[PDB]
Amino acid sequence: SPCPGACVCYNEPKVTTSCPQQGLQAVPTGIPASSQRIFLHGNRISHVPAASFQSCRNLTILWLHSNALARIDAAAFTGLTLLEQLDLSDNAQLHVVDPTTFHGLGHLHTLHLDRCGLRELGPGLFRGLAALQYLYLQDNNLQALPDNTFRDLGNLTHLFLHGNRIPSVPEHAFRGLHSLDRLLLHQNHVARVHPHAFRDLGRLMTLYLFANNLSMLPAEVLMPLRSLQYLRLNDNPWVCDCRARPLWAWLQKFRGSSSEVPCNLPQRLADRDLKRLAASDLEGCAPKCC
Ligand SMILES: *[C@@H]1O[C@H](CO)[C@@H](O)[C@H](O)[C@H]1NC(C)=O
Ligand SMILES: *[C@@H]1O[C@H](CO)[C@@H](O)[C@H](O)[C@H]1NC(C)=O
Ligand SMILES: *[C@@H]1O[C@H](CO)[C@@H](O)[C@H](O)[C@H]1NC(C)=O
Ligand SMILES: [Cl-]
Repeated sequence: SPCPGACVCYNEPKVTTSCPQQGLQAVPTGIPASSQRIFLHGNRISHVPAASFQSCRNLTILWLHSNALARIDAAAFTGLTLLEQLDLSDNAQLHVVDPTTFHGLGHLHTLHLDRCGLRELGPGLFRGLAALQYLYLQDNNLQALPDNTFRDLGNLTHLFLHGNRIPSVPEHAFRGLHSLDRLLLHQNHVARVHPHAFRDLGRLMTLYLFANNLSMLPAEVLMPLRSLQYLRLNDNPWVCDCRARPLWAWLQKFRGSSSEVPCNLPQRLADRDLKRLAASDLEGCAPKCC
């Protein structure tokens, strides 16, 4: 078992093939089949062809971040049934992941897809990832959150979606995420949230929605959040008239930690906080009650 190229090969704590920041233009040939950790980060790999690591049956960790990934083959990860961590982040020119790329990775615990320029989450992309706990999708180019996108992710605790261009939250965007603990949707273009979009998020404790385009929010959308303890809503154009009364009422009973809910309109209440207003301030109009 010769160590490929200028890689560093060692056995403890796990059999590791480390070849970082060597300017590699492709996955090196001859990676030992006993590899449990493969570090190919910081190079210049542009493609990941099919069965690139099929001999590493015991592969549990694979890092490909900070490369030049422009295309990943659909069968790139064939035979990696024991893969627990996959890192593809900091490849801002990836743009699109084939929807079959992650199939069969039933032991995957964490998946780093942040800063990959992702344009869309095609159907079936996260199918079958029943073990996944951490999913990093922030700092991409996402323009929609299709329904059932995380339907099989019953063990997901952390979903990072901030830093995209998501325009709204449909009803089934977060179906199945029963174990979800942290959900980060800030720094997007979220303008509306379906009243039942957070139906399965009864175990959620942190919800970040600041820096969006929310002008109102029906109190129904927060009602399923029985476990919530941190809520961010600042940097949104809140309308503080009759339409904000339900959100106002829910916030009066919230025992957790919440950010400012700054009023954008009317100018009389400019940058006042909704939770600190009186009910008499929320009368008249400036749909719904109007
Ligand atoms: C994976 O590990 C098992 C037991 O640790 C070993 O028998 C097997 O040969 C390994 N697979 C390789 C080296 O491809
Ligand atoms: C999901 O989590 C539960 C409890 O943490 C665990 O028993 C189960 O095996 C996990 N799912 C998978 C596919 O490992
Ligand atoms: C917010 O939504 C309004 C429509 O209600 C639209 O005119 C405006 O351009 C949006 N702003 C951003 C930053 O998305
Ligand atoms: Cl590690």
